[PDB]
Formats: sequence, C-alpha cells, structure tokens
Amino acid sequence: MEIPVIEPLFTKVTEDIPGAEGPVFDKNGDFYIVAPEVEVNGKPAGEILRIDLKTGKKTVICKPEVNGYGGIPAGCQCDRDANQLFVADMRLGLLVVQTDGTFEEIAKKDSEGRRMQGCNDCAFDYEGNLWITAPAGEVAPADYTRSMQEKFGSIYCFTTDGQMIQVDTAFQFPNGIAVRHMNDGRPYQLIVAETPTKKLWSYDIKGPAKIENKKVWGHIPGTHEGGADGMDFDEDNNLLVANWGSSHIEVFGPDGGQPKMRIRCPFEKPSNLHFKPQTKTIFVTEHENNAVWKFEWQRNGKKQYCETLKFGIF
Ligand SMILES: [Ca+2]
Ligand SMILES: [Ca+2]
Repeated sequence: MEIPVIEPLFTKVTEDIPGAEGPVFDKNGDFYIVAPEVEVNGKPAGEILRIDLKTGKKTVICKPEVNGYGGIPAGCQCDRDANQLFVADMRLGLLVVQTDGTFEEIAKKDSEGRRMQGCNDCAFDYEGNLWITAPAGEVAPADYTRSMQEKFGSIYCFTTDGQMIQVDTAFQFPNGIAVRHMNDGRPYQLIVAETPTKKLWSYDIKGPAKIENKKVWGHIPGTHEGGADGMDFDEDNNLLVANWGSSHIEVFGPDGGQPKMRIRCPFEKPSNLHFKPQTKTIFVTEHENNAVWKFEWQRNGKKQYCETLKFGIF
C-alpha cells in the first residue's frame, strides 16, 4: 500500500522446533531459541536450544523441569553483568539459565505473596529491570491455564533488588513486550501486546516497577485468529511486531497508531524476532513450519541491555 509492504528475502536458519520462540543472542554472539511446545507423553517437555548459525544444527542445552513438572519456555532476554539467559516459562514462571544448561526457578510467589503466573516474554530496560508478560495462570503444580479466552493475564517487573512485582492484571493474553528509552538511556515507555484483541498497550515508566497512564497505543491489522506476538525496536525506535496469523510483521513508528509499513513473510505465523547485534539482520521464529528464518531490515536493531556496559563512560 499505504500501508506500504516490503518483501525482503527470508533465508532459512533452522527447522523442526515446536512452537519456536524467544530468539536471543548472548554476550558471545551465540544464538538460542526456545521450543515451548515440545511434549513427551502429552505433558510439557519444552526445550532451550543453542543453534549453530553456520550449519543450522541444534543442541538442547536445557529441558527444564521442577519437581517433575516440565517447562514451557517461551521468551528470553540475555543478562548484562553475567552471560546468562532470563527465560519466561508458561509453567515455571521466570527461569535463569546458564550456558552449561543448568537453571534456577526465580519465583513461586510474587512480592505480595500471590502465586506466580506462567510467563511468555520479557524485556530488560537499561536500568536492569525486567518487564515480563504472564498470560498463563498459576505456575506448576497448578493445572495449566492460559488467558486466550478470559482476562486473567498479568504483567510483572522483576527488579534489580530482586522483587517480583505484579504491575498490572486482567489482560487477554499479554504476549510481546518492549521498553522504549530516551536517547540518554532513560526508560520511559512500556509496550505490551495483547494478542487476540489486536491491541498494543502503552504505559509511562515512572521508575522501577512503576507504570502509569495505560493507553491503547497501537492497532494490529486483521481479524484472523492470533495477533501481536513478539516485538523489538530498531535503532530509530520503530517497533517491529510479529502478527501471528497474518503473514506479516508490522512496523510502527515512534508514535504508534497504525503500522507505517508491513513486512510480508513467506509463512502465516511469525511468532518472535530478534536482531543480531551490530547488524540489520532480524531472526524470526514462526509456527506454520515451526522454523527459524532471517531477513535484512533497513537499519540496525536497538541495543539490548546485554549490549550496554555497567562501567561505560558515554
Ligand atoms: Ca510470545
Ligand atoms: Ca526479541
């Protein structure tokens, strides 16, 4: 159109990853994907994989389980001060995963003593606070439920001082999440996808675990089943959003509203995305083929927290 559509070349990266999700680079430039929807005997047995970008070969580094309850690991962020992954898990809540495949479960309960909810995606701000979507109901051992039909999905902030703070509730499947920063580095806006309602929500970030000014920020095209899944900013603060079921990734300008551009994908179900540091390359997971691809965007990605320096000067 208007809405203008681009059709970049998609190159295959790897295949056969059930529910392929949470693409992420670590501080060494290794690449990881999660496979939330792997099952064994009809029960969750989701996986965290390292992908060799040269070969497409997959290695399962972690198949998390707590007390026999398998995980549904669905979204990732790399830490800054240690080379470890924070992983949102729909059964287990928030995990911290090492490169050696060992892991720890961070919260059974929130800061107010409520049972933790299962999580789907997360985003670090540059202050090191981790903003997390929680579209599942209570974590294992509670029977699994998810908010695709009913409004019981929540949002958390896991803070630098170790608090797991519930910051909003009553979403119908909160999904992707991203933080906008001022040019100086200050976090100031949180964006949250609400998948089936075809909305992106915004908040003003007033401080760690302090959000206000909830607003319907963006509108996701289409009336397909699905909607916005994963998201990330480019270096100009355009927000790229996988629109699962639509065959497109939407591109929002800084001010939201309607997409300014769409990216046609050669598949119906883009799920999540991530830039390779220092490049224009976006890795995309998708659920039509349960596979991972890459394509070239117009500019580099916005730096993730793990690309910033604790002891930087400028
Ligand atoms: Ca997701
Ligand atoms: Ca991402």
